[PDB]
Amino acid sequence: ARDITLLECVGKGRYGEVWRGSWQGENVAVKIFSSRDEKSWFRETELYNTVMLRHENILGFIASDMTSRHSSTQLWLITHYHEMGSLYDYLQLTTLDTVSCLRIVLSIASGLAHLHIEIFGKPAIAHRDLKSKNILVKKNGQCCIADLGLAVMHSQSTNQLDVGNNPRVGTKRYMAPEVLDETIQVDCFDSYKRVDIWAFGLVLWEVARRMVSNGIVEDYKPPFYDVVPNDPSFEDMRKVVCVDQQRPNIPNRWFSDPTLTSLAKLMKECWYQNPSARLTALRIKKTLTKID
Amino acid sequence: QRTVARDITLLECVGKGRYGEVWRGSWQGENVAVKIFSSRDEKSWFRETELYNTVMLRHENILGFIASDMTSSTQLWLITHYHEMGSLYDYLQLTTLDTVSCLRIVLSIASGLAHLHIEIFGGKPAIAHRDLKSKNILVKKNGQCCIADLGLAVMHRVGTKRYMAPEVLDETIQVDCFDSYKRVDIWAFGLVLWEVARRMVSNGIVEDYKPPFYDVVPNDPSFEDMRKVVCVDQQRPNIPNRWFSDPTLTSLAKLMKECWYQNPSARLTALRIKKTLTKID
Ligand SMILES: COc1cc(-c2cncc(-c3ccc(C4CCN(C)CC4)cc3)c2C)cc(OC)c1OC
Ligand SMILES: COc1cc(-c2cncc(-c3ccc(C4CCN(C)CC4)cc3)c2C)cc(OC)c1OC
Ligand SMILES: COc1cc(-c2cncc(-c3ccc(C4CCN(C)CC4)cc3)c2C)cc(OC)c1OC
Ligand SMILES: COc1cc(-c2cncc(-c3ccc(C4CCN(C)CC4)cc3)c2C)cc(OC)c1OC
Repeated sequence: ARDITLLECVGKGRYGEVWRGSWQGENVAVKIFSSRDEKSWFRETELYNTVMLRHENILGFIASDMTSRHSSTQLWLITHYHEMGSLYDYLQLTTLDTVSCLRIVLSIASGLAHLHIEIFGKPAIAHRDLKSKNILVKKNGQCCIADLGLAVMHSQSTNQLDVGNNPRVGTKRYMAPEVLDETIQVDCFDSYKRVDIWAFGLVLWEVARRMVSNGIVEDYKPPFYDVVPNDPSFEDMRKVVCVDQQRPNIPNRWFSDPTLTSLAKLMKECWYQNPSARLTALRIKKTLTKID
Repeated sequence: QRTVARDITLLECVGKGRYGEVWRGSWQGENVAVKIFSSRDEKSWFRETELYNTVMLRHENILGFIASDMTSSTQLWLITHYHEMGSLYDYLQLTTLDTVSCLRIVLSIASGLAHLHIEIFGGKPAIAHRDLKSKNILVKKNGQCCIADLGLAVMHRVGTKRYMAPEVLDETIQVDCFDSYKRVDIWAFGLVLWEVARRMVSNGIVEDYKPPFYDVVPNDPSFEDMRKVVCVDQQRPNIPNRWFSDPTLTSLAKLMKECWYQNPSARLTALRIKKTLTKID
């Protein structure tokens, strides 16, 4: 049974479209890529061939297809479906308690450490476009990371670095200083893990804002909402992050709450301009496991 | 908002080997060919899929792409048009040719190969096949052939040893020059032309089907077996006396010799082979 019914569009953008569909009686998500993003479809397909990629905090693969008749080509990725949508969607109109906030951020840290750490199997993987729209919320209150179209793979065992062929760059708002100033060391796998850590810090900030303490919570805002235009350019982001050395502000009410005080410390250790100074995904996971 | 019928019935296995399996299958009442990749040959699915993701080749003498499917182990399928007559290798075992059929076969292969080789601007990158042989050519009902298997193809697993050019066997191939890969294909084309020409009847005479170098290497030749024949002794396939009574086989012997020069830069181009074949008969 291979047949799929497309039922409703849950997303349309430059990337193409995502549909909720039905397959063997279950909801599935069906991404139809834009022709402009053909290199992402192939990269994501290479990533999902990985033996041991499957993980509770990585979006589960079902199938990938490239189909063509005559001069047109369709590119399909079929995954498990998450009715609750993306973390971006979820944070807009939900506040969190301590337990739910830590469950979300530990789950993301768990998925990211799973990507970053080689299994001797699965190569080490850097995501390169981590952000709240590329994280889905599951009914158990954990998240899963999505969109492996820009991912970098590395094997320490065979000294192989696979940066792939994709002129796509990460989401501008979430780019690390070394991406925005284009000094990043492109032939160095660790460089790409460190870009993920920067973006993780920004996602931590977005989530923490939505955790209630002492009857106070912040409204949902995207990173750098206060310092860049609504639809920021590459240069707008370079200005604030690299020229102005800006980082998201920590609300002072966080310092009254031990959990938010711990998270503020953890997101600052993701935001060093010096990429070597940033925490590892494993260290972040261990720290969040210790926090209550 | 719409049904996507992806179910492909696998009806009969038409090929099994180190590559995996090929099946005749059915989609929506329509025959398709389904190549199911072995783990051994997984990189061939990725290379061909990357090529078709870059350029959707469409040509009467190139096997028609339908789909690349990956299903979670991982199953990798390549789906193409189905040619019920099977491969040129299969076809030549039993079938003899007349002048018209022989020329139609070899001009159709040259047409496909020139299409791969040529860069078109606005179009397609230049493509070298890197495993051209009679098992990678399918026969169509209209008497033309199509070139199959772009799993080793390069745009601008090793080739089948029996068909490797001398510069591949002696490792002198100029790997920095894309033209080097075009010249390796032309060598293999000349061996295919010899295989076909042997089956063309003239004056009541035909040769039995044999693969290239059948009389000078073992059934399953080593790399070294091939290097000694092709590079050290500089042997070439035998041209039988009987061909020189037949004007078509006389022209085809000249053509195949111009594909087999030791110096890769002396070999004819696919475009010049086409021009030569349009002036025979
Ligand atoms: C993969 O292969 C096969 C596919 C199909 C098939 C099935 N549904 C829809 C389509 C289709 C419709 C419309 C467009 C275009 C039309 C113009 N513009 C508006 C952009 C969109 C593209 C595609 C096709 C091509 C049929 C086949 O055989 C009959 C195939 O071959 C086995
Ligand atoms: C990020 O990337 C991928 C995501 C998905 C995916 C999987 N489950 C659920 C969804 C979803 C459902 C529903 C909403 C709602 C949100 C609020 N409002 C009601 C509008 C709609 C949002 C999101 C998506 C988008 C599939 C993908 O590929 C098949 C993705 O690409 C890898
Ligand atoms: C995912 O997988 C397989 C799919 C198919 C297949 C089956 N029905 C219809 C289609 C179809 C084609 C094209 C459109 C177009 C229409 C307009 N345009 C602007 C957007 C999209 C829609 C639908 C396809 C591609 C066949 C398969 O096997 C032969 C598949 O598996 C490999
Ligand atoms: C070379 O490579 C590929 C070839 C094909 C392919 C396409 N049409 C038809 C065939 C075929 C059908 C039938 C027979 C035989 C069966 C027994 N009978 C006694 C004579 C006839 C042989 C061959 C094949 C093998 C598909 C591929 O991929 C999907 C290939 O790989 C790219």
